[PDB]
Amino acid sequence: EAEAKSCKTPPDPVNGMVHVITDIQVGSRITYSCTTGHRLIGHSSAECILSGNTAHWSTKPPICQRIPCGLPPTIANGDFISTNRENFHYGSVVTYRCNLGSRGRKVFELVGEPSIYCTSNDDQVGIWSGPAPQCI
Repeated sequence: EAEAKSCKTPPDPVNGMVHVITDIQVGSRITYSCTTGHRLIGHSSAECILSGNTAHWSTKPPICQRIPCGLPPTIANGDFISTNRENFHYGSVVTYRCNLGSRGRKVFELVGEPSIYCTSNDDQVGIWSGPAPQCI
């Protein structure tokens, strides 16, 4: 080189990997992304600007907030188990079931998708897969 000044290589932050496409120095542009299943904080798009002393990205180190998911759609009569209990965040899987008096008994049975898990399909909110399970 000779003179251009680089806005410092963007260090892979909270899970979100940076995409150093063109370069990193002045004029150069890249793109950040919190992989799959993660909300990107700040701005993915960035351009290496320069005030005078040192080159810096017009944006700022993008973060990555974990997509929070609430409780899974509880089916009538059907119970709830698995890892999930209260500390719901994302990905957590839950196994459905159905009443049985108190210790197993021919009284309603789970049918279809006996298990689900946290996911995303509308930003935050933390929408699961679907309340398909049903007692019969």
